[PDB]
Amino acid sequence: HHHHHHMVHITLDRNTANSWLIISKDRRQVRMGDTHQNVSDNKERFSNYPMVLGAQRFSSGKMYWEVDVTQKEAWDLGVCRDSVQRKGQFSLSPENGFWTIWLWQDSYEAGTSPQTTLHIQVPPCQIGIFVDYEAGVVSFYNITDHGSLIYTFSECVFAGPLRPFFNVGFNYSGGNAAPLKLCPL
Ligand SMILES: COC1CN(S(=O)(=O)N2CCCC2)C1
Repeated sequence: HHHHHHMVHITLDRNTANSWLIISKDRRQVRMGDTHQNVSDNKERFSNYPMVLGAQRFSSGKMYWEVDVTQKEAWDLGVCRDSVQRKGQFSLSPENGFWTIWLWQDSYEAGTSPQTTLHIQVPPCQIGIFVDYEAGVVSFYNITDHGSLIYTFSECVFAGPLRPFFNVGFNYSGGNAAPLKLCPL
């Protein structure tokens, strides 16, 4: 692709994080902690899942960023409305305000309703995410495979400001402790 020039510097918003997440000092990395991380509760925190938002809000334009997923077994990545549900159980779908892909149990899927199988020959170590607000597009790229397209959501109905969205996944297996990292420009 040729979207690299729309690169934006994303940082994570501590206040939105599930209470078990550990965000690095530079706000560029997140991982699952062993326990509650000793923060107060608030209405912004995702309660049921190991999720966190970027601080940046987008309402126009073209935006691109990259995320490192090296050695993880499970994660969700994409964008979401600023007003997504934070508490209780919910599915990742455009109806609920999410435009995401994920890895789970050795397969990749797009967060449509129902979910869509992805065809990836080279397991990615870094994912590129492109948002065109005006066009209603969210696209995902395999940086490990020379930028090959993974998935395009088109005809998106954002219906609000967008925020970068992250889920580090649970670590029941002991194989999913590695962080998500925002990669440098
Ligand atoms: C980073 O590794 C730690 C192992 N655990 S956990 O994922 O099994 N789990 C999630 C909530 C209860 C314990 C996090």
